Amino acid sequence: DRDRLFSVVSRGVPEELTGLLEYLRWNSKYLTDSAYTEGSTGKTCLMKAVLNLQDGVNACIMPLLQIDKDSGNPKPLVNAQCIDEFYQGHSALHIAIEKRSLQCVKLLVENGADVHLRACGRFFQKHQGTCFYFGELPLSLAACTKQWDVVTYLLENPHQPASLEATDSLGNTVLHALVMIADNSPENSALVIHMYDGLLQMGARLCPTVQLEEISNHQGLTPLKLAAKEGKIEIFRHILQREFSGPYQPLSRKFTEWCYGPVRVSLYDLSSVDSWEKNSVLEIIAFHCKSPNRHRMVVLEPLNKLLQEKWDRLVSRFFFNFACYLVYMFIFTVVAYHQPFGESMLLLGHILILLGGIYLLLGQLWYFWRRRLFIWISFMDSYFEILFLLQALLTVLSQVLRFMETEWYLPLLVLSLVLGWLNLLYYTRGFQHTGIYSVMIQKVILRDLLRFLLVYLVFLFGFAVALVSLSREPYRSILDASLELFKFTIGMGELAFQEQLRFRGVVLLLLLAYVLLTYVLLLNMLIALMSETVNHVADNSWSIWKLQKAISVLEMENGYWWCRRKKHREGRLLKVGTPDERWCFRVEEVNWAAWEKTL
Amino acid sequence: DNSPENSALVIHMYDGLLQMGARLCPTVQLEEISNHQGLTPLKLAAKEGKIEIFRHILQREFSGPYQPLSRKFTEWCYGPVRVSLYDLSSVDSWEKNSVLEIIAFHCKSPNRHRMVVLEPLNKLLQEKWDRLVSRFFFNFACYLVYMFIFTVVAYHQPFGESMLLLGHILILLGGIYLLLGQLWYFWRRRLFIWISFMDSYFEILFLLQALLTVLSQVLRFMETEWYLPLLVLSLVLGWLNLL
Amino acid sequence: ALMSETVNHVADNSWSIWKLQKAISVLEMENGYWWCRRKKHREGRLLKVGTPDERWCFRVEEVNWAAWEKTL
Repeated sequence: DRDRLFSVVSRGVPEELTGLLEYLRWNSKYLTDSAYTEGSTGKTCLMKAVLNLQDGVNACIMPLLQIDKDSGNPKPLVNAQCIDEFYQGHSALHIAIEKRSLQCVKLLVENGADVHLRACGRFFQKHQGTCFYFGELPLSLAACTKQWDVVTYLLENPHQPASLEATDSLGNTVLHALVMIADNSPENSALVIHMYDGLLQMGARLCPTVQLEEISNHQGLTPLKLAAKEGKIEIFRHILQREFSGPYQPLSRKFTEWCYGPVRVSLYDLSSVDSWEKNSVLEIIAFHCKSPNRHRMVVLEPLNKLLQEKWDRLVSRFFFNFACYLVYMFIFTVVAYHQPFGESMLLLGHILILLGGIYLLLGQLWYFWRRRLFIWISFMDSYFEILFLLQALLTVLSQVLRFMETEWYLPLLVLSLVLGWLNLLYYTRGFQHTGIYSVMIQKVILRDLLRFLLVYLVFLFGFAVALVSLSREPYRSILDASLELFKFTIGMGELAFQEQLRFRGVVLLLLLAYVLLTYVLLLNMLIALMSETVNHVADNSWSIWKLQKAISVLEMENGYWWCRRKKHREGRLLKVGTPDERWCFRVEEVNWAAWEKTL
Repeated sequence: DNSPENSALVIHMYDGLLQMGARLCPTVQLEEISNHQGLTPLKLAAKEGKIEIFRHILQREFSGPYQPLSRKFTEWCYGPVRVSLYDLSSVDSWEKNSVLEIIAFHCKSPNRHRMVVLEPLNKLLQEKWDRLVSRFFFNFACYLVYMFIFTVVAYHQPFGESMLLLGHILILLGGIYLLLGQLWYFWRRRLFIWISFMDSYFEILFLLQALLTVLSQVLRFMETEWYLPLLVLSLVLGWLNLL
Repeated sequence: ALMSETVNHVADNSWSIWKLQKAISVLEMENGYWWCRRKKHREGRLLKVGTPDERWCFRVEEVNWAAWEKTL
């Protein structure tokens, strides 16, 4: 194929004469087919042809169409040679629509355009390494690049339109591609929101029969659910409360229906309601989402009021469970303290403790079984919960060791007791503003104190071994020396025993060194703790508290395992008018800017 | 100087002078002439701590006839992602006195920490770290097991006699190895310690520990009673230096 | 005194200092162990690449949406 190697110029008579002289290499395409693969050039000839990149305007006079007409082979597919040359999953249509050139795609579609390009590869990341994820569809890439003209042409092609509900190998549609290219940068957010609304309007105008937002990918997520999971805020917020006026009103989600004054009622349509449907947006944000800004995703407007209503409805059961746990712990403390008519009371108390431990263990096991994905990904977000399980286990274990008539049951019983008293703090997540500062501590303390305590224990054990080495030839065992070093920070074991084999001075110097290391570690503790406090109390704490409340209300809404899984009642506001009847939720908000804008 | 007016003046004059030199004398590269200290203008900017001119020289791009004078190359862009082909004279490779070590060691500016996070140096250092993290963790594990052996020997010090003597031999060998390594490091970086060694004071601590260890064994080979304080001081210094 | 230089220290200085320490460490260990002499100083990053001047370079892929909102 000498034509491709000799097509360095834009266009001219050399291409025409080469094509006329070749004519399917004179009915023998052996060398033409050999050069059509990789090695001869390494890239497809169309790719090199389409980026002539003229300064004035990209021409359409290059021979790409008459060479295609001449190449009447059973494979007229406009793809990359050998299907993958460092560009797996790339075709001529993608590069053609990349250049923002209307002429090339306009003249190419009438040929074997072969839309729905489900190509092989899927290597490196997503589909290709240096290829950003755009959906592996022509119209998806066209929409992702903010090119209205090519999208419009593809959606109403004269020969065959490209279906808007098309899907790739991953299962995404074009909307999902926009969702995953919806990074929170203001320019990208504006681009994606504009393209999303425009594409919804185009789909309504062309194919109103099928709802575009109800198509789920292979993971089973709608674009709203996808935005919730991926942690995108701008596009998720827009989709949650998008309003349209005129013929596009049914496509809208909220409904500013009534306004008797500065207060106006918005009728937010919600597909995030739990109701009798699973995989709701609320649990997606609560459990499946892993973005660092997910705490802000439950305080926008409709979700905030929704969670407030759910909390106000379930606070009765929350306090009832808190009281039951408190009385159970009181009974457990009494039984542990009074453990050697009275014998009957002691035995019934032991039976009640065993029953409570079994109940908590079974509840924690059911919770873990129902949330296997959350623990599989990361269980550190709700570590308190696992603590409950541990406590329950120990309690049961204690009773087991009690039923074996052994002497070792008491440490297990006491460890349960102290773990349960520690876990009673779990119920501070509710109440009031008093929890605001008590919910953000567990996300930085557990990260800092762990490493700093590891370092402190390493230093303490080293110093203890050193003191044992001095005292060998008064710090007899390693445990005793470690205990002494732990006491030195506050209570000391100092004033060395006179003549300590002429090594009193080095021992005193080592003790002073340990004191300085402990003190400087404490100062580092304070500095590290205070470092992430100034930029944490603006709005993050309230968002974290709301997220914890949402997780708690979602967990308790499922009902106690003893009560099976109730019936999932309380469809909020049920059906309401606006021929589409969908459930909504009414929120009254006061704003005086309406009257200063809408005269 | 990093003042915005002076930075703009110097960058404009620098690009204009490069263009004039290319137009008049393209035979010889202007940026390859080194002063008596042996520093190119890029290396000079790295050492003196200037950021604006150094950043500009590191990633200056030109279009047209001045394209060869440019350093980066925005060559390909398949979408929002574009690939920049940063030319680098800061590569260690087989050449000495690279820009990386100039910023790391010879530079003394208070803002030098910002000079390794611009764009090309940041990714370059990330790649080097990802390549050398294997050896870093291997050395960390070797040091940890050496300190475990040292702690065991110190604690159990009065088949067992053979274990104790081989442990003492291993401790002496490790102390000698660390001492020699620290001496080699100091010899290779005599200028850094001559100017200021307080930037990497941890390193000198290692030397001290090693020295004490060897000293302890020396006092052990003299059959004296004073070796134990030196051995214990080494031990605690090594446990501190594990940080 | 300890808290005085903490408020104006955690914006970007800490990350720069950490990167500087990592750079110093990787430069030091790249020379190789003295027992292994000074190795051979391998790993020329990306080696030679086109653009009659052939010079070694390093490729970095960066994402920016401002290009399409500026370069139509």
